[PDB]
Amino acid sequence: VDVVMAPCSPVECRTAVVIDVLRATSTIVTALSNGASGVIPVKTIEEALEKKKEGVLICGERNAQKPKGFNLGNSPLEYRKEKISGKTIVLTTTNGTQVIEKIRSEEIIAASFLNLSAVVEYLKSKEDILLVCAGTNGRFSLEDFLLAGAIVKRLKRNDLGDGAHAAERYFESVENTREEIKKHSSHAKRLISLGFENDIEFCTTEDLFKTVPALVNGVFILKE
Amino acid sequence: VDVVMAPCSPVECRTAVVIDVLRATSTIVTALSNGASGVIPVKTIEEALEKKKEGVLICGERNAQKPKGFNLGNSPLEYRKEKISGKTIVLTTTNGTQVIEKIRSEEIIAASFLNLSAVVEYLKSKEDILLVCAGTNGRFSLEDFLLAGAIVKRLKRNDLGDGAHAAERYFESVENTREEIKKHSSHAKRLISLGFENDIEFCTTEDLFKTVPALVNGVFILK
Repeated sequence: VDVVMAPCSPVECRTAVVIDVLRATSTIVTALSNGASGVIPVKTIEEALEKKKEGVLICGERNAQKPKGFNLGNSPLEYRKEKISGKTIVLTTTNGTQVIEKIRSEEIIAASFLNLSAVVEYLKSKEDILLVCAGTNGRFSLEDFLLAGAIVKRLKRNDLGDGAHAAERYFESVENTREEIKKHSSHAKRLISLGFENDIEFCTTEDLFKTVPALVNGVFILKE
Repeated sequence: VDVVMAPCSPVECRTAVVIDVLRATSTIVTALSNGASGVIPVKTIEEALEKKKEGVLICGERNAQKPKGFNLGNSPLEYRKEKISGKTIVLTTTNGTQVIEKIRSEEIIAASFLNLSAVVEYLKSKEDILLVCAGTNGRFSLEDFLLAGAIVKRLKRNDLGDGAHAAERYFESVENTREEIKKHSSHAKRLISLGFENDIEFCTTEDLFKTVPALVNGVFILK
């Protein structure tokens, strides 16, 4: 129904969709689609390190790179079945849990281009929807806004909030998602500079998965 | 160079432009353009009332309506020269000071469609520009975003941040500003329902003024 970019105060809705396309929600979707038991978003590197135990992998990034002592970084390509099947993923990224903590909703799901059609189908029967973009370092995230616009366009609703309308209009101006993000996203440029251009291509590849991660008691999981 | 909508933490930049089109910055521009000595942003109604004294007018809104005890509301049409010329305007709006507090910049100006061209001309020689949209009650503000996009398109810089690129593309999709806002801005629709339709038309009128309000040590003035 509406889109918010990096909210500052608690946002209320019935159905919330978390978007951190350049990797975070793409990592969440990829990990769960490849067998991970669950993905637990955590705020700091320190607390992430305190959660080490058998069957658990400490993952994430800061400055887009894997922190010292961690198992995996925040590149979705690292989350292969042979590496994370049956494991619980403790994930801490730059946006920590900033977005999640401000969401006051009955349901919270994770979206990326990777599972876009599944997300759209799930949302068609939902009311009071808020697409919550995490943003980049508290700034506007082009890739998050683009995914939000793609979703809005396909929900075909008529009660669009300012954010949803702006996102849809922006989406309509895009000729090619991949090219658009590589050329105009600041975070995408940072990722490319660090050798992660492959991540941008993977993260913008639509529908490689048909899953819809749900946040249940602080853990993103797959459920019926 | 970039656009931010209702920032949460302090944003640092060399040059900042505050945007609260539906009234706040339109009121600030209108007031100074009509003779006001300055416009002082104030946080609470309690504080605004205390500053009452000869030569000062207490103005602002809460729920878009003029608070009890106040001289003027937040309708730019109220700031006529015959009423405010030479007086200091104490202005408190819903989240006015909260937004200004997030701007870590030595150079802060206010913009509206009312002084669009003057603002663009002012920014021509400016580097590291951040257009700060106030937003409405924590939500995205279409009218602020549209003005930001209009400014970005006029500057034609070779370095746009994510927000500026999105705002520019959005601006390019709009054929008519007044109709776009009346049809798609939740806040504009609320204002219309409260009887402020004239404000929507006035605030989206381009270049009625050629002034550029500057926040100088807590007070918006015309250098």
